[PDB]
Amino acid sequence: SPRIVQSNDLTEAAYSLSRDQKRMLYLFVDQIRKSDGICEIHVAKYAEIFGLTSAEASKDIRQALKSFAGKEVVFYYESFPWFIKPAHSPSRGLYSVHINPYLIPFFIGRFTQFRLSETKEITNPYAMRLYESLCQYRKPDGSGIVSLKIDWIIERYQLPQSYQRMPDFRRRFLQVCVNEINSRTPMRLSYIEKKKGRQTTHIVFSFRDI
DNA sequence: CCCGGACCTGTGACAAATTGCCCTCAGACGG
DNA sequence: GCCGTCTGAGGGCAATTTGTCACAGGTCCGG
Ligand SMILES: [Mg+2]
Ligand SMILES: [Mg+2]
Ligand SMILES: [Mg+2]
Repeated sequence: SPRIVQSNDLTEAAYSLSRDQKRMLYLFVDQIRKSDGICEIHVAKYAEIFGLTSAEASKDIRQALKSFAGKEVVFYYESFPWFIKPAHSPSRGLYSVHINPYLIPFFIGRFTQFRLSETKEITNPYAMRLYESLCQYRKPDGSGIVSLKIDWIIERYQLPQSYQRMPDFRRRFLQVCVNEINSRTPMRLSYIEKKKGRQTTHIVFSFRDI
């Protein structure tokens, strides 16, 4: 199945994308890498890849596509837009998109890689952002360990403002995404909290391969 | 002493958003 | 050349998930 690879600069970039948008982003990165920035997505291919009907596939592409407008990417800083021209459909079931050519060197560079089947059942986009970052530290055999800072998680992933209250951080982001990964990917994940005084400052993730 | 106050935790409520589903009907193709 | 079938571009839904905040209940500090 398709092997996604990406610069660590992208894994650790600041952005806010939906699941549907991240799914499309994986194929653009695949298309570009197998080579101006103009990519294409076929409705019938997307539906087969992610096990959707053609109808719901069409709905997912169209709304994702119109929600890219105004979205920006930050590399730690420097900010760029994803698209420099609106999308358009020359043929029925076919969309043409114009990716910002200045993003190309950030896609292909110190790199991250995973097969698309590892993530295609994840639902929560924050859970995607997390499985990508853990992969950045994975070993050939399949294990790894990493300490991520809470302020850095909140910015890079662009968690919503109320998750600056730690019990909400735990309840609606950390626990759910650890469960999805354990339930929807071939990885088995655990964690522990690092504290300093009364404040919890980092999260230490351990994982192995099933 | 014990207070009011500034931290921290977890849970119950509700609002806002997203999920996979359902229905309609016209376009492109081929037999 | 007409029509039958597969597509996909639209319109919606109720059931769940995600985002937000009041309130109960722990600690330590300092005047
Ligand atoms: Mg959808
Ligand atoms: Mg009680
Ligand atoms: Mg009290």
